[PDB]
Amino acid sequence: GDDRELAILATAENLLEDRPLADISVDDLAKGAGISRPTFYFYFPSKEAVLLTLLDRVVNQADMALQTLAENPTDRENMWRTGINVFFETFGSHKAVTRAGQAARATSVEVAELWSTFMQKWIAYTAAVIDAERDRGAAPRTLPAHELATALNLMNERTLFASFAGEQPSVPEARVLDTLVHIWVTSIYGE
Amino acid sequence: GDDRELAILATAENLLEDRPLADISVDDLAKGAGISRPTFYFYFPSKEAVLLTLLDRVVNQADMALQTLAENPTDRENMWRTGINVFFETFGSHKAVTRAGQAARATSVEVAELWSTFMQKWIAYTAAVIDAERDRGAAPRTLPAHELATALNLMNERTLFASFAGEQPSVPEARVLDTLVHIWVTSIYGE
Ligand SMILES: Cc1nc(-c2ccc(S(=O)(=O)NCCC(F)(F)F)cc2)cs1
Ligand SMILES: Cc1nc(-c2ccc(S(=O)(=O)NCCC(F)(F)F)cc2)cs1
Repeated sequence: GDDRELAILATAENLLEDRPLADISVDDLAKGAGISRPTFYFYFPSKEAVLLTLLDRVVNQADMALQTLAENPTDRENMWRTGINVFFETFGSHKAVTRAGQAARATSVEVAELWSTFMQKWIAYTAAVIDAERDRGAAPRTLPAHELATALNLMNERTLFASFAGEQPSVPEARVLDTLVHIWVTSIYGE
Repeated sequence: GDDRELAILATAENLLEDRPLADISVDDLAKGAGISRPTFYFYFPSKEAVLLTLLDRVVNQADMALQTLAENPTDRENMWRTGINVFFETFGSHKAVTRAGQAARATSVEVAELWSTFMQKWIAYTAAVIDAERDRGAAPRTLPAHELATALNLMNERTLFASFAGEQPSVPEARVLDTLVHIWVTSIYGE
């Protein structure tokens, strides 16, 4: 059962579409995966270790997609658009996992640190590119890169997830990407 | 005891500096306010009704401060700076209440709706001013005002509270205001 592990993971993702993690139990994941509950414990310490793995696969997948863009070099607006779209698509394709993993930041120290580690990495990378662009004479030296990048990344976290969750207020899903790209391009190039 | 009510409210604010709401009990608020626990229930249904009132006073105070600016009319960068500073100062002066009321959005429907109501109001107001400025020929017609205003407000929510809570990553408290003002001015006036 690496089969059975993937089965447990797919079952968690499906059930998370319909209800929160506190509304799902181990017996539910077990049943769904076609195995007994003690068999479940061979794979995962708990429900929450399931969410953590689901979350970790989605963030790593966003992160790899971001590496892929990085290694293969278009106008500046589009470059930023393609980077942001990595997150809109990756998380937009896994809304139940995104939403539930963001809620679990409050109550799980491993979820909080997983998210926190990848944010620092995403911010460091955004700043490196901002700085690169300043090195080339294409963007002006205004805010420190690393502070500008931190506010931009935290914006996208809040706005993407608000859109995906249908929160009031939020930008409509169909408008969210253009909205973010406009703010990134004007703040990075203006000033 | 409107005295006793204010005493209960001050005691909650002080204890929230040192620990979370789940670490505070009614007997703690009672004791702190110099009254018995059944006397506490005359004032508040629960601990959480206390947080809700504390939160509601801070948001209304931010909101009034924002009305005050509105009724008395300086350059555009500074106008935005003064608006954002209302939030940085108001919430910055009540960090324990801010932080705990943001955590309570997850688990309390009244806290969620209080926050949600004032966000719609803050966004509607930001858009009205963006649109005004477009009417005068001072800002270009780029994004729809109301979508640009929504992403900007959600940015400030996430970034201010991350700074106040010392989160990793976050912008340093001493840099957060300039960081936000730069992004607001370039995105509203650029493109
Ligand atoms: C072309 C480039 N894009 C990025 C880039 C980095 C991070 C983000 S993000 O803000 O949207 N990711 C962090 C917030 C999240 F993950 F919640 F979306 C967008 C583009 C770096 S270089
Ligand atoms: C000069 C003007 N400023 C505003 C203004 C409205 C809202 C905000 S906010 O984004 O910082 N408030 C909402 C987010 C919060 F409350 F969490 F800070 C800042 C300025 C409207 S007109």
